[PDB]
Amino acid sequence: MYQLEKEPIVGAETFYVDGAANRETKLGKAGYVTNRGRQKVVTLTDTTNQKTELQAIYLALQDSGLEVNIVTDSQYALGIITQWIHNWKKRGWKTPVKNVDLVNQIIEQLIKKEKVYLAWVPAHKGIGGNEQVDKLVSAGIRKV
Ligand SMILES: N[C@@H](Cc1ccc(O)c(-c2c(O)c(O)c3c(c2O)C(=O)c2c(cc(O)c(C(=O)O)c2C(=O)O)C3=O)c1)C(=O)O
Ligand SMILES: [Mn+2]
Ligand SMILES: [Mn+2]
Ligand SMILES: [Zn+2]
Ligand SMILES: [Zn+2]
Repeated sequence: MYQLEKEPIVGAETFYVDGAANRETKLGKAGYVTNRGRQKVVTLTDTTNQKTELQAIYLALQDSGLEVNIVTDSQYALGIITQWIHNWKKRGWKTPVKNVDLVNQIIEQLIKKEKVYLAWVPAHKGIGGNEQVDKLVSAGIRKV
């Protein structure tokens, strides 16, 4: 009964989200930079790569208005969220055993929104949005 936008909401502020974790220490960071000049980065413990990407999306929804554009490089986070929206109650749908709690608070947050655009872009270089948030969350977590 909720449906993500097929194209970016024109006018809405865009959040370039990212996360990174290190597998030896389970330390990591999640955060965002936006096209209206606001950024946030938080440090986490006992986390994974997949967890930190979801965490980034969560702060995006946390800190944005009713219409938000979110660009992620995590096809996992996009898929697991999108699969939850689409299988909106099925007597034939088992729920994922991974990150169940995190994916559930995101859903809660996103049900509150009026319009969300969520899109995947591959990790890439340049001086664009995904590139700034990459190195912000990669700081002290991985070499890039
Ligand atoms: N582009 C710069 C920095 C750089 C270098 C080298 C790099 O590898 C990256 C780099 C990132 O900065 C990322 O943020 C991510 C990835 C990166 O590779 C992923 O690869 C990835 C990610 C999320 C996922 O969800 C999946 C998934 O869901 O399957 C995968 C995936 O690999 O499958 C993800 O977020 C970034 C350079 O060229 O040095
Ligand atoms: Mn990423
Ligand atoms: Mn990245
Ligand atoms: Zn509106
Ligand atoms: Zn870019």
